[PDB]
Amino acid sequence: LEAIPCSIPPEFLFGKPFVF
Repeated sequence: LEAIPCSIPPEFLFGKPFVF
C-alpha cells in the first residue's frame, strides 16, 4: 500500500493542464 498523492510533480516534457 503506497501512501502518495494523485497529482503530477513539476518538471515534465508532456502533460496537458489537468492538475492546476
